[PDB]
Amino acid sequence: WGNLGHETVAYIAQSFVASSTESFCQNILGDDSTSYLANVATWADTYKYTDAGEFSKPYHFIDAQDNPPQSCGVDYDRDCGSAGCSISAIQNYTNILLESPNGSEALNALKFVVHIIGDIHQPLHDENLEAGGNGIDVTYDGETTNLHHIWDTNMPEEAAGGYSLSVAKTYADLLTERIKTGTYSSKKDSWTDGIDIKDPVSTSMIWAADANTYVCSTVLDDGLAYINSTDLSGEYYDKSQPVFEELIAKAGYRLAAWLDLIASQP
Ligand SMILES: *[C@@H]1O[C@H](CO)[C@@H](O)[C@H](O)[C@H]1NC(C)=O
Ligand SMILES: [Zn+2]
Ligand SMILES: [Zn+2]
Ligand SMILES: [Zn+2]
Repeated sequence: WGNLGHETVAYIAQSFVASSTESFCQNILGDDSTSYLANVATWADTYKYTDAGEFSKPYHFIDAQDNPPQSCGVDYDRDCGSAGCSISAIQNYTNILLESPNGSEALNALKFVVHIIGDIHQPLHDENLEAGGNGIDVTYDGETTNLHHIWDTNMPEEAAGGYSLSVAKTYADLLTERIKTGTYSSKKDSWTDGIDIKDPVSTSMIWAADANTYVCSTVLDDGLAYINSTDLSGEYYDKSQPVFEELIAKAGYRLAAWLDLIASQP
């Protein structure tokens, strides 16, 4: 996701964590604001463009070697790769926070976890096709961009009505209410099924697999002919909105559950 997506995921999670989890995080981050997670939720996207953080670029995705829209699926060993991936990063950074939450590596670990749980839920961060769709040029609202970009940024920013922290907060609030009492409030009871703080690979793969099914059902189900030739800010946006909204909600909720586990220090 772009910044708005990551901040919305972070604010959602802030709404569901226990108060000891909040303190646990605020202490690591040195931030006692009511935006403590949101404020660090984009950091990994900065860090990967620095010389020192270049090595972390692959941690944003798992390039699923599947065949969408006909066939979707993710496999850790097949798809992660030689330089690591979202899944291996969640394992490594989760275990740092389980082993040394007060150590020097915990600050970046937590920043990573907040960001990457977000990324795992962007379906094109779980998809190899044309560099996760970065190679698929498309027209969005009369302007040229790419398919990955409109999922990261154009479409969420349109649905949220902007891109500022306060817009992310308002968006998070809307989605959090969907989880509590609205359209997600039944389904959400099963969004943490299979979660296991002692198996970060398996837990994060479930989330990645889940998000990846939407490559076939939604991202690409019209076919590349349509996608390459149609302005995607029309009916494509309308079809995609419920899906990216639910995924951002799942990301927030799952992030909170995972942070509550880490803070509980098993
Ligand atoms: C769509 O465009 C992508 C490149 O951006 C290309 O690889 C693909 O072959 C195109 N497919 C069709 C059906 O136009
Ligand atoms: Zn992202
Ligand atoms: Zn992206
Ligand atoms: Zn990212």
